[PDB]
Amino acid sequence: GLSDGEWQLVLNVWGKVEADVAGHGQEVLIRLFKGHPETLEKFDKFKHLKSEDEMKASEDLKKHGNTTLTALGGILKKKGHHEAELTPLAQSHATKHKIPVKYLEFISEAIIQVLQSKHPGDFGADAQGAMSKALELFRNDMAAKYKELGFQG
Ligand code: HEM
Repeated sequence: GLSDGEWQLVLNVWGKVEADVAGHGQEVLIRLFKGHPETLEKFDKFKHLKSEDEMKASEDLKKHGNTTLTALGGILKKKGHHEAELTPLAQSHATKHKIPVKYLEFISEAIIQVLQSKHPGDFGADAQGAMSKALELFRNDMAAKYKELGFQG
């Protein structure tokens, strides 16, 4: 929904995530949890984390971080042709995890925050702008799958 150009800035920055997915994945969930604490309530498994040093030590938070950026990297690589990889995610988060679309915006922002903190040198005006559109698209598609499953928020 981006230009080929934009898809290439997105894949280019995504390669840096791929050189360390668990580490980017843990900072994302931590950024998300310190930023919108209400998001931590959706995670039965992590509700016990009382502070960042506890979040930081959690081996399962870290694996979950891996799992989450791994699924987001398989969607991104599809450059927009992702219905098949999206669907499953829209189903689980929609019916089993009960995740509002609002929270998707929160994790989109955590994800940008983390690239900006980790790769300033390579996360310039252009890469920022392509990555935002790509997350915005992922969100709008997730929003629409929801709507069609008869969900909404
Ligand atoms: C970047 C967008 C996201 C992606 C790619 C993603 C991906 C995943 C994946 C791959 C799993 C494991 C399998 C499954 O249930 O489908 C999962 C589980 C889960 N997701 Fe996400 N997710 C995203 C955003 C969110 C957000 C924003 C929340 C809550 C605010 C959330 C809450 C959960 C929960 C509570 C689980 C179950 C974890 C467990 O206790 O084992 N997800 N997600």
